[PDB]
Amino acid sequence: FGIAIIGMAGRFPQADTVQAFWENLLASRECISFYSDEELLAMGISPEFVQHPDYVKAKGEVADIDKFDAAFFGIAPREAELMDPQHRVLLETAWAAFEDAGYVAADYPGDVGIFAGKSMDSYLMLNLMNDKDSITTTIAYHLNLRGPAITVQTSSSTSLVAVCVACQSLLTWQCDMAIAGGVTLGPPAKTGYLSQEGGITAADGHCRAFSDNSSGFVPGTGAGLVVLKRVDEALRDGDNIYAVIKGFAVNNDGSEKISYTAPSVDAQARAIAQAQRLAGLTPQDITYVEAHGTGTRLGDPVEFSALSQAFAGASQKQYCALGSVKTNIGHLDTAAGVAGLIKTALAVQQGIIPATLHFERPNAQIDLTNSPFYINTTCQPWQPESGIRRAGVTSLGMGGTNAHVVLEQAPAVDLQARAPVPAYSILPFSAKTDSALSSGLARFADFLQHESLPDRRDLAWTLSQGRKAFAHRAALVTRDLHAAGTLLQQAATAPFARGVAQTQLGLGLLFSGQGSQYQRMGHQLYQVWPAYADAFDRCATLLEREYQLDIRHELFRAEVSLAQGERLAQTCLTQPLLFSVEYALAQLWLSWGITPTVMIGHSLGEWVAATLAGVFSLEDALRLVARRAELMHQAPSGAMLMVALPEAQIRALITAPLAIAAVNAPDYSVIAGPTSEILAVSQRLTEQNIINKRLHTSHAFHSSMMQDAAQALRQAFENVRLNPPTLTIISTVTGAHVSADTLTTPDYWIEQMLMPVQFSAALQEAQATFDVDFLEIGPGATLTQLTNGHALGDRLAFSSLPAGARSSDEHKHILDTVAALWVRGHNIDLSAFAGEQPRRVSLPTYAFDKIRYWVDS
Amino acid sequence: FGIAIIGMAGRFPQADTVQAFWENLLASRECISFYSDEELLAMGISPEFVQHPDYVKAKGEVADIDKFDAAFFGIAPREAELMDPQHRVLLETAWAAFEDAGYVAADYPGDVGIFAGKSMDSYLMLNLMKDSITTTIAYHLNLRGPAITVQTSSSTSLVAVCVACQSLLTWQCDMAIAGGVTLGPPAKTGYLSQEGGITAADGHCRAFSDNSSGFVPGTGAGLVVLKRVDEALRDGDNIYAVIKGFAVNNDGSEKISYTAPSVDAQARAIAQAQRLAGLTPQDITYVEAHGTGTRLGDPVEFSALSQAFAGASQKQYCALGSVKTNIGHLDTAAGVAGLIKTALAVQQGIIPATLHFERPNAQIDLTNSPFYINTTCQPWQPESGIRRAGVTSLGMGGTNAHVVLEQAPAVDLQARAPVPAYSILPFSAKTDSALSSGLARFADFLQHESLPDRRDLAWTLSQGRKAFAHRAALVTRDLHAAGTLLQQAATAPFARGVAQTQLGLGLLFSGQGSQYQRMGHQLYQVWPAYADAFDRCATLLEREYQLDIRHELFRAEVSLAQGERLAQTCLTQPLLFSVEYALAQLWLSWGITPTVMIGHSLGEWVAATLAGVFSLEDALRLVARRAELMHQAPSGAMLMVALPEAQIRALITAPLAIAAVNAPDYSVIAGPTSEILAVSQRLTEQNIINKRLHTSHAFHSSMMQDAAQALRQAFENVRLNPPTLTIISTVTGAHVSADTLTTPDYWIEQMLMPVQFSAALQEAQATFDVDFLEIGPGATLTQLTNGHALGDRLAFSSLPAGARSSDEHKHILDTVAALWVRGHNIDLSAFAGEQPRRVSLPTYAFDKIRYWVD
Repeated sequence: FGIAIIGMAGRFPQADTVQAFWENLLASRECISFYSDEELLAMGISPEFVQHPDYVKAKGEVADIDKFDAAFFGIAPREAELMDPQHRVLLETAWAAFEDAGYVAADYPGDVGIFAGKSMDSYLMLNLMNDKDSITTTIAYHLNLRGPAITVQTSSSTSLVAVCVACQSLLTWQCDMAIAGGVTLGPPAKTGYLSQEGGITAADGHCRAFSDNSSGFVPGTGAGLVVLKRVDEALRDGDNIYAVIKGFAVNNDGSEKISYTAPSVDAQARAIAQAQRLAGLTPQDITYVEAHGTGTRLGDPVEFSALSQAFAGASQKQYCALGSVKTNIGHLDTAAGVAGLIKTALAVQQGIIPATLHFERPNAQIDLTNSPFYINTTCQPWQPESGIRRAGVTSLGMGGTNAHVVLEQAPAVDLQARAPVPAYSILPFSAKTDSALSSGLARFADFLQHESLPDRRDLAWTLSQGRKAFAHRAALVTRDLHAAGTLLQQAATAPFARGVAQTQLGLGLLFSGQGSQYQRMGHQLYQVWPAYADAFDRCATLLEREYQLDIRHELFRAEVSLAQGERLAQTCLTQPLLFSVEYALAQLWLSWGITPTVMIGHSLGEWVAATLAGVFSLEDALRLVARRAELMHQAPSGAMLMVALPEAQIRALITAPLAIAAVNAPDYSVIAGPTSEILAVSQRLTEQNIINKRLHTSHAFHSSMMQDAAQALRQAFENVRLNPPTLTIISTVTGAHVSADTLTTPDYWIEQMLMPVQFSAALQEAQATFDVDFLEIGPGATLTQLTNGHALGDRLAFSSLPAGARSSDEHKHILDTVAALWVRGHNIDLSAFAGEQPRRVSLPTYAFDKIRYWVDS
Repeated sequence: FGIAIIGMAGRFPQADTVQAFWENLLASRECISFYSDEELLAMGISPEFVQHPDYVKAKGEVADIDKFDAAFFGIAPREAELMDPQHRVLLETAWAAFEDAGYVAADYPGDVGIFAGKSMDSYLMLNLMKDSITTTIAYHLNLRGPAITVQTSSSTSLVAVCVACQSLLTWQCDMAIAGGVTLGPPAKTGYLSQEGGITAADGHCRAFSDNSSGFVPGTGAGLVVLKRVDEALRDGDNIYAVIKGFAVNNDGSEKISYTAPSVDAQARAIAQAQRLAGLTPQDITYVEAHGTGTRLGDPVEFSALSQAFAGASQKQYCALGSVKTNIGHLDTAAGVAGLIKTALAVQQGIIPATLHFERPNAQIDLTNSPFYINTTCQPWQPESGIRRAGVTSLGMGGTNAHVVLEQAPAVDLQARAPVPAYSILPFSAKTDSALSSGLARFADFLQHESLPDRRDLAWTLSQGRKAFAHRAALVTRDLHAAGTLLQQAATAPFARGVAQTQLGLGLLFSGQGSQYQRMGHQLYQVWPAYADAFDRCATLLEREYQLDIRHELFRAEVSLAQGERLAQTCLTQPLLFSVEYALAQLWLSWGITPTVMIGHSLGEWVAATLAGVFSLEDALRLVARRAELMHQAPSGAMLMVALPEAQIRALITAPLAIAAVNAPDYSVIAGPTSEILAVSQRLTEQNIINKRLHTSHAFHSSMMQDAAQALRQAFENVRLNPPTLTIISTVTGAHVSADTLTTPDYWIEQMLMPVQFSAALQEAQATFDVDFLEIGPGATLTQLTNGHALGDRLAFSSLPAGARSSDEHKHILDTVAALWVRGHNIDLSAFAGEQPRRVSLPTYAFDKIRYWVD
């Protein structure tokens, strides 16, 4: 077993992330901010501390301690000014550490604990010129953590002891996931420290751990939290395990030392040997040790003496690296043990040991050459003779508390055996405000313009399953994560889905009809989606069993040619193949988490909207669509005509009592009848000078000449059993709603082949009684263009399938529609779109708003 | 299994110990102190706050928060004055809790953790008008396990117990101590109850009642000492209760606001604790609710209790109580106060009353629920045999701790072999004030009844108390007699005195004419080391002699005939050699290191035999041969003349000779009967004190050459050896060398030359300055020895002076007691009984030194 480190965050000196931290440690950067004398004559400090010989002007400062996004957590901007900036920075650090874990901990299945610590609440100093809250319960309140919210308060091992207490809670099953760390923060964010002679703080301004030039430490400020989980749960959940805490030990010195402010060799050696015994390991197996590494005159050889005593059982020489983050960022007081554990878990995961700064020679009392240790001066790759990068993190408090954590490597997860990544992926990005979404999209732009960048099934699944969906949201469908970075860099000029999400307790489903049918209709969605394949197989199995005409052969495997693209044009396989395609798209969207409030049809989409309402079943609908298709194939040939005029004007200028074929919009109408009475008469529109397009049709649907087509099948309707509707259809051949007897009567479908469709009158009615978006189900963008030409106020229509000639873009168009619908606010289950066996990765976290929440000094 | 609560301590309102708090709960006393205007103004609360009308003069008060025994902990007066009083009170409480556990935490086998909490530092406002608490305690108590300052809000103490149980169950420590503390500068303060506050406007926590108006803010300290239950049964600790299960969680945001509580979270904690406890809600017959008595808190706590207890089909089987009715809201110690009450209730079998409860709350319906609230203190006999309980503590930030708290498993009380007839009761303190008041506390303790087993009180006072400088010890056989003895400690007749180091101890092996019948008979049957040494001596003497040593002492009847029949010379020298060898092998079995070791005419043989010059077997082959030859020498006498030896030289003739120069006022003259009778008749008209020595053979006289002549035929080339231990010989009067003790004619000239015991004592006194311990059946070499120039040094007898022959077990234990009091390294754990167990006794009585910055 062991406790996996599945997520980490923190603000550090000259860093804001545990990746800017790691980029500073791989750069061997000194993150100590050296101030000028002129700077501190702005920040309320006395004019005598400046121009003093005992005063150093250095600290490791975190960046923005006054800034807080209170509106993210619901904190009013008057409770926020009465918060410790440690509370605020650890709120944002805990949200970031859970996002780095790939989780929202408010709705994690199991039980989630916070175990953190805090330095001196020196914000209370000016809050006075009387009390305050507990940090760990502010985190557990504002993030809905329902496990133990225990503040631990040892001195400078607070964060590693917090991690150890968290690991005990995980291993006694007090919680199922835990977040542990600490924070050192304070109003004098720009200050020196008066390094006194014989004092424990460095007069150099530089923490030189284990060096002969060691003057002390330099005080750093910082936050940091690690998200912890047991290793079998973290392995079965596919988490990003940085390192596995295999063993831990806390003890105290306890007056077996000279004074109270003394360190004890035997106590620290007890901690190191106890942690390595619980880790199931030996001192031979540890190849990096993050020491507490304070740089002090007196505690530097005590820690090395304890390390040598604990590692004395291994008779190998200089095999284990020894480091200290305090050379880079400074003594992080309380947060020192989580800065070291964050660095060491990063080093165990990555496999590179960063440099330990300011080292040329050992201490006088510390010999490295006969010891098992060396100190890296430059960044160093970490490949051990063992094969496993076991490590050790030591933190030591001023009152004698000694924590030691052993970090073995994460186990080998076997991902080349995984099934391949799907061809496209929605990348969903959501934020509580628009500024946070712009900055978060910038963060992933910077993240995705790196050469090291995750899987598209590992990403997108962390972006959906591991972030909470907020209102201001955006999405991208991509097949390449580099192009995703290129699109995100373009600064709100790119054509991805974007906009604030409303509730949308409803989506309308415009089941289209005969119009834009094509060659590879639904072939891409057949292979990738099992729901689409199972529904279209449900259609095709019945159709192959009953009728001689072949389905899954015309659409899929037959060649791309006019000889097949006009073999699909004839009515006997235009109707049932389009029914099967619209039915299978419908079952696909219903498997994606779509509730059709209103379903309308267009001369065939009623037949399939009917069987999503289940007024008569799928097999009976396939029979009564195929008989319907065949029985109008031997009807005499007719033509239609797109007369773009209002239907009152068309019926006021009608040549003879034929029937209108379609009433689609008040700039759009279809007239049909006998073929000669359509074309030979359509030359009077040339005298009108109004364009009259054609529908490329060899038959006259919805005209007054296919009465006999329905007269034969009038008997065929009355032997099958019909049902009342379940979902709210509105009928397009009445222009109004659907009652119980509206669909059940078989003569309604008989007159449905004769009467014009009032698609406009079923569209203004639909937007009146349902302020909804209109996802079009069908072969192309037929009904979507007419619906977006309609008078929809702040409402759009979307198409499931591309416009026919782009028949290879099905898997991109339907996923782009899913992206625009999810952005719009619909309840699309975006976890269906990710991959086969997905894993969580470390992505950029929420880009909180820097809002000044400071009182006065 | 679970985590045993093996000891506890605390200062509570109107209590200074856990026992003074349990008496308050069994007496159903409201421990809230109500002030006046003059008292609260004299403390210094500003008159605007007191002439506020909505201001309540009530508080639970610990008494002595300015008083610290710094010098017990090695703390300077300034370093103590700059401590938080919560640090100071919780140090004394931690020392007291380990004492109540029966341990010194510095000297425990495994490693020991502190997990405690603390309120806000209100004394830092006195400091301004760091030093974390667990590491301060871990320093001054030498704790070498995790020192973690657990800090939730009002759940702290119980959460700290939960974290301690985590550390114990995962084997991070072997025994832990956990609890917390609220107290601070405004010892006398009121709290300004407002409109709809969480604080009671009348000054009483009437928890779970109609008349509820909040809590009253108390102050207190408390720590329980925790240990895994298999170890705690193994080590004989007294277990109050076992912690079978525990649970901490938080509300989350699943409530109206941050100050709101939540039924679902507290029910989750209660059911999780009872699930990890391996129990069901039917088994839990007491519940210590959090019970603050506030308007939004009682119905939520009861709704959570009902929801977690909802699986039980019985009605009003479980008692429900809070301690805040008695003591108030202790705000950080709340939770260890309830756990202390509940662990006491679980161990004793008595549920204390909940105060001020007449009618249930309007939102609380007791009658259909599983809970009744006790108005009077009742016993606790569940329908099962075993008393399970539950302790709930709730923080102000959402944290909910619940602890399920089972009865300790029953030991077999009659199965132990019985208590030894006498016990040493060792008391020790760093100060004479602390030892005086700690003797007073055991006087009031032993003036109870149903007292602990005296083996167990002795065992806890020896192993379980640190041996300090100012000491006292009592050898008793009734604990009530011991309490009446300790009540008169000014006129005290027991061992008492400040202990110097006493690296050295002298061993005055006794003479020959100072024995009594049935000597060693107590120690033979009580002690195994005496029986082993005496049995090897006696099996040698019965292996080749007509005598039988075990018959003449332990079997044959007490009579005046045998009272001199063991006192002939033939069966007195080996008899006394065996008694003194067994007595010395008993004393060295008790941690005695002999530094010097000097004979008196026969004890020099056993001085050599303990040194290593002789094997025991070869020495006792020939001690009785020397006895045979002295009894074969015909006749003699000894008269004691109380005159210096140079003045003895005036009136001593050629045949009679000096035998023993024991003191400058004590001289023994040996010779024929009729001649010393004439010399005594010459001493008749001198009016000088003179008696006979009741023996018929004149040793170290002129009749001993024929008796010493056969010993030269003896010694049979025995495997002799130069000495190990420093013998100062009584024939030379000074130290003895490697060859000057081991020549076979040295014992011949020891049989003849006068004993220079007053010179051997004075040389030992000069060169070593040690307390002396007589080994032998009387005090004859004791008043001689401390009638000398002993500079603050005493001699001690290991056996009583003859007529007190039944008092051997009392006398030798009183000598052990006086030796331990003076400072000698007696181990007092060979004197406790067979299978001794730790018990709860009064703890250290820290003297009240007032340290205060303001």
